[PDB]
Amino acid sequence: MQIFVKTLTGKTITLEVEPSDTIENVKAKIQDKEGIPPDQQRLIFAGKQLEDGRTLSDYNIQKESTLHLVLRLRGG
Repeated sequence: MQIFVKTLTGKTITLEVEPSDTIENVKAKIQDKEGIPPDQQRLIFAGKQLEDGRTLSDYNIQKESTLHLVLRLRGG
């Protein structure tokens, strides 16, 4: 499937992944592309922090809205 990643700078970039994919994975993707370390960033979805070891599938059932990820920065 696919997911939309909303950066803090106001930029939007789509990500291709599998529902059985882990978070650490989706992270490794965004990292490699934006050079952002999982430490300086926090993943927020539906007001719930993504577990460093869960699958999107768990987050697929709880499809309250559409697939959109908000990137939070520790700085500022």
